Amino acid sequence: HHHHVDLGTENLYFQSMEKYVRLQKIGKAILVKSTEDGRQYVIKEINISRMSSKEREESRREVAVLANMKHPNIVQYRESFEENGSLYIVMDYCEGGDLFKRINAQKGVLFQEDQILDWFVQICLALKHVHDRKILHRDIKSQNIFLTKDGTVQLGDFGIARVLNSTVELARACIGTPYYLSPEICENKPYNNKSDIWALGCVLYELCTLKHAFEAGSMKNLVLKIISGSFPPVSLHYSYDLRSLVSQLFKRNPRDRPSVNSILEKGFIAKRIEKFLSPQLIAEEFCLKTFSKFG
Amino acid sequence: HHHHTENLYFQSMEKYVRLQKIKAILVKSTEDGRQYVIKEINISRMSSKEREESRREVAVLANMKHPNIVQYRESFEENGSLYIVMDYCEGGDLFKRINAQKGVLFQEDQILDWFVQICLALKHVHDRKILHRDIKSQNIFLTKDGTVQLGDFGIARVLNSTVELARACIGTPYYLSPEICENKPYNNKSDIWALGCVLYELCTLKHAFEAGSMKNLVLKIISGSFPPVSLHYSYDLRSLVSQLFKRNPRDRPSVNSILEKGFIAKRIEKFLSPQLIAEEFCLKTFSKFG
Ligand SMILES: Cc1nc(N)sc1-c1ccnc(Nc2cccc([N+](=O)[O-])c2)n1
Ligand SMILES: Cc1nc(N)sc1-c1ccnc(Nc2cccc([N+](=O)[O-])c2)n1
Ligand SMILES: [Cl-]
Ligand SMILES: [Cl-]
Ligand SMILES: [Cl-]
Repeated sequence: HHHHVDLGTENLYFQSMEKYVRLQKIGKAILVKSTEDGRQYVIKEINISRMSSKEREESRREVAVLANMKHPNIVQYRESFEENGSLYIVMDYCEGGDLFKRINAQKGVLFQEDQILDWFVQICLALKHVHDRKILHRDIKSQNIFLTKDGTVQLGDFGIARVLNSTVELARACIGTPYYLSPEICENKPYNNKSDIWALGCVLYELCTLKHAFEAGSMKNLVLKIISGSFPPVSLHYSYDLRSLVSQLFKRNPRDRPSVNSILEKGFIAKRIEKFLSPQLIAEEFCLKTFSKFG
Repeated sequence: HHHHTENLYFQSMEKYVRLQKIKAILVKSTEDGRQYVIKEINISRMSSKEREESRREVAVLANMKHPNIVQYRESFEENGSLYIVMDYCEGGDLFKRINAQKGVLFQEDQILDWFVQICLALKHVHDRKILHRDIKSQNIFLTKDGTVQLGDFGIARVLNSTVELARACIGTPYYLSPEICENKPYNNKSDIWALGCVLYELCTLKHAFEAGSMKNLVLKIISGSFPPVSLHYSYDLRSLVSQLFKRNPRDRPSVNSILEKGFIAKRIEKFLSPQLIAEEFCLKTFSKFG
């Protein structure tokens, strides 16, 4: 080809023949049906063709991490494929929709504490699985937490990250949803596991109040409110344990926020874990495996 | 009955009124107002296998009788649950008794008189090849007259090591043996480790193995390193504590070997009649044959 996008530069990857029919956008995300057996899945599309060499090697690294992750409270990965300059990730469809919608469907009626806590413990178990492996999740949001047909909570897998840039996170938040921005990101400090904990706190607060903790009339004032750490208090009819946990997740200094392992060690949360994980999984993930930044 | 089983069991008409949770429940008989404890086990959501094993466990509980084991009164089944009725020990649990010292150490004679009673109870269970998954200070009680009783609920005919580890990561982890930490088989000597934890609590008013996380607790237990007992306790007692915390199960003494140590043996007569001594130590044989 006498050239001066060369042909044969499109990447092709596939692991199976299964074909999917597009039904609908749902957010990025597409609802599909398999032509094999009519089962529904969600596909996330990422453009690849306009990435550098480096960015493609990092996306490949991210997908391999997604592809190996398995936990009952994380959306289950099915396969991926590449064609036409995009990467596509296929995952299971959660028939109960996202928590964002579930919160709005209350139309102002507050959830019972036992429901808030049963959902919350599941989100914590998922996040433990991610954080134990030293993976950051950039997308702990009520729009990225889903319910299965039997009511099980699943954290969206898409959004995991091996490392995150603070300027880029801040920019993404101006453009998309800003409600989960941590103080440290607002001050251009490193994104860390406690920044995930802040976002977890935002989700918990949404579940307690049906509202975002940090809202304001402008992006710039939203940033100042987040740094000040001042939010409308949760209803006093919720237990002291729950109200106090909300306050701890919103500590201004990351190192004062509890780790997800520490949250799960609080008695009123710990006593629920047994409903959600098998003895084998409890033993393996709380006791027998070792996790470290050393390899 | 055109389509597209609940069992009922009782042994007496006696009715009980719920007073308070203490799934153990404090109840009063409507007959004479005497207090009892009832443990409720849900049965309707068990498999075939699990129900056959629960029934086997309750039959073992129901036939057990010893002055230092909480006395089984009766059981009944209704509404998809099994209920076990036992005596209420008015003095409460040893856990509370230990905390009530508010840092004041027990006299060695008091430690040993309690300890011998726990050992006699555990001998009775172990002689019959029964494991006890719940040798804990929260499951050892004092009667109104000060007699020590090991809680019966918690006996087991076999125990799964993964399940025991899981239960500990969720409930109390302070009694976990090194072998269970390494996911190796639960055995009689694992009960001996837990007996050692109770003895240590009685000697120091603290747990032998504490840590800032479940994961680090596991590492401390395997290392076998614990704060030494006060040197004002006898050499006999301090040396016994060390033997019960041997890392390898087979190096821990059997409960029969513990009862044979002179400073313990001389107390047995206060707690068992001659007939019971002869029967427990000399005459009734048990064997894994079958
Ligand atoms: C991973 C993911 N990203 C989205 N965007 S949606 C989505 C996803 C994944 C699994 N299941 C679902 N279920 C679902 C059902 C109904 C509605 C919505 N929703 O995002 O408004 C989501 N959605
Ligand atoms: C078998 C049993 N399981 C319980 N849980 S409590 C219990 C039991 C059995 C016999 N007697 C008692 N007495 C008692 C009295 C007072 C306080 C407590 N307590 O465990 O806080 C227990 N408790
Ligand atoms: Cl964490
Ligand atoms: Cl051994
Ligand atoms: Cl033994």
